[PDB]
Amino acid sequence: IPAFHPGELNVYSAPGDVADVSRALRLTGRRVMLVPTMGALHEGHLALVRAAKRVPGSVVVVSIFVNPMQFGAGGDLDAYPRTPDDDLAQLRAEGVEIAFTPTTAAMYPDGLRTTVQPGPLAAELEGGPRPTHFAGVLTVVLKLLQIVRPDRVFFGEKDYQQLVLIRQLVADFNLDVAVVGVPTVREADGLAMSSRNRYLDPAQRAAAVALSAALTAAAHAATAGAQAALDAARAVLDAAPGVAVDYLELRDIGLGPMPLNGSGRLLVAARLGTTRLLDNIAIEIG
Amino acid sequence: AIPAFHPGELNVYSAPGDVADVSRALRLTGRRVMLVPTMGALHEGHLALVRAAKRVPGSVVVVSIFVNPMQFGAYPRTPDDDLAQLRAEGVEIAFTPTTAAMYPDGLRTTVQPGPLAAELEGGPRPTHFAGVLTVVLKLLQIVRPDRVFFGEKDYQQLVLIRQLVADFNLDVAVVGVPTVREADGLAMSSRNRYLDPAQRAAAVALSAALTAAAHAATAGAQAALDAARAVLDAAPGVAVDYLELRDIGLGPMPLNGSGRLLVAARLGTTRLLDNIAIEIG
Ligand SMILES: Nc1ncnc2c1ncn2[C@@H]1O[C@H](COP(=O)(O)CP(=O)(O)OP(=O)(O)O)[C@@H](O)[C@H]1O
Ligand SMILES: Nc1ncnc2c1ncn2[C@@H]1O[C@H](COP(=O)(O)CP(=O)(O)OP(=O)(O)O)[C@@H](O)[C@H]1O
Ligand SMILES: CC(C)(CO)[C@@H](O)C(=O)[O-]
Ligand SMILES: [Mg+2]
Ligand SMILES: [Mg+2]
Repeated sequence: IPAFHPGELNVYSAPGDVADVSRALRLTGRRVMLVPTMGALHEGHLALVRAAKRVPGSVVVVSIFVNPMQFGAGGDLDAYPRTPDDDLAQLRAEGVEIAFTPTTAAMYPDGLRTTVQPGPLAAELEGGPRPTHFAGVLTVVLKLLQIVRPDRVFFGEKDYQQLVLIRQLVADFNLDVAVVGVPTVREADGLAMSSRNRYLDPAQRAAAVALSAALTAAAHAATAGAQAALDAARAVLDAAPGVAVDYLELRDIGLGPMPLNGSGRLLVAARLGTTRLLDNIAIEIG
Repeated sequence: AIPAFHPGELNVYSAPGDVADVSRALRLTGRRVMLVPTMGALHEGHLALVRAAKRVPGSVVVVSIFVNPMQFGAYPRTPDDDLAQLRAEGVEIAFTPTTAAMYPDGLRTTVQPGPLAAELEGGPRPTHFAGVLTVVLKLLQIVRPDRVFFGEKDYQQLVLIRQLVADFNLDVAVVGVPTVREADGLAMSSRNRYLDPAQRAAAVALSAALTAAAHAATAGAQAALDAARAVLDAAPGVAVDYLELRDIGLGPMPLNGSGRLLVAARLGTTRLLDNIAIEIG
């Protein structure tokens, strides 16, 4: 067991160190909670941390690892925001006891060898133009789950397709962990918090409110049916200056091979300049 | 409530959730869970895996019996007899799930093996090892054993499972068990039942070629290869698919040192495989 200081933030980079500490804690009765992140922490991540912290007898592990495998090109990987010092400052302020910060070499000593092949959902929506993105996400999450062996793992609803794919991973591989989805944290005007929001200039920040406005308009319009909901959302997006919609789709909640029937999810992706923003909302039809 | 478990008896569970709960409960009580994955039709080869698991102090042996559709190209079943053999061996847990219980959502998320899966046995069956690693990963997650046992006869399968464990950071020890052989050296295999007399006599060439190579190896890699090739060339009706010397992880064989020699051949409609440790020099 590496040194562990209860009540303080303990940072471990070696997978073996966090694995040993987690096992030891689990053996003494504490329930290990895992919050996987790629760093650049904001209030949305803190909500995941808080959800984890409130589980009785919990010890929280926040992993910070910008996973190369889920980036389609080195350019995107190099562009990903990195603010390590602020991240750890936020974790200490939150009372987090463990941050797991592995190196790329420790996670991929053999490059891409055995990997996770997601189901068909990975080739749609976000996966359409980025066919290997979700295999990258599921492979790293599977590894993080095996290293930490948490009782529960927390993900934000903002990246809803990712959340669904992780539930598929857990069910399909018989993983003994509970997946907890946490509601999206939003700015005062409705904008979904995201590390990519820092790339919106003042005008784009103003126009970006259209995504959340379109989704909530659609959710209330839905009493009149799917067409009314989608058209309300389209009208709001169309009134927004400089917002180029990638997709706007209403799907069954599992996003799978099932038609929309009562409870659904409305998902949107749009570009403001070079920044691609995502958002989604629960929708009840009729 | 945890399902019933009667020590010293053969406890059979078909529900993944059930064997998962019992295994977890037993691990807590001071037992080390050993997993032996099988597809039924048990013979002495499987029994060697079972005995290997039983030897571990404090062991509780879990033998899974599941004909995995995913590893078949897109099979003998003797349930009662298999369970009798396990009972005779002192095995306490048999896990016998249905295809629907293992694949409730069909093939959705699966394991994609590294490039080794496309070589050797992967040539004729390119989706075979994805099927194997997917079901083995699931069995490891359901049973959570301390050690998992596989026969060295399927060496490439053994190596790919070692890759799976390392690559996904699985906390389990993979144990390779030496190949059980008939008196003349033929690796035991359920498929040997298909060989007619002439084919069964010719089939001794695989093991004879490997052992000849292992001993010829003091003279170098080429000598080992040529010796094995000569033995196979002395047998009629043996269509060699491959004869390769690789390092122990199945990469390229080093200048000298340890390695593995693998062979596969077709005798009529039956494909046979075998392999052996080789020390070069
Ligand atoms: N506004 C928000 N509310 C709740 N959870 C959020 C959130 N934004 C992100 N998350 C969650 O935080 C976890 C880590 O995601 P990250 O990609 O590290 C941050 P990000 O805000 O999504 O940056 P990004 O826009 O560059 O992808 C995910 O489970 C994600 O869904
Ligand atoms: N002769 C042998 N010695 C040791 N282990 C063996 C063995 N033959 C098979 N095994 C092991 O038994 C397990 C189950 O493999 P199976 O394919 O189900 C049996 P099989 O005898 O190889 O049948 P087959 O001829 O239909 O391929 C594997 O771990 C395999 O390597
Ligand atoms: C789940 C995750 C931490 C895997 O790297 C990443 O995809 C993210 O930030 O959501
Ligand atoms: Mg994200
Ligand atoms: Mg076999």
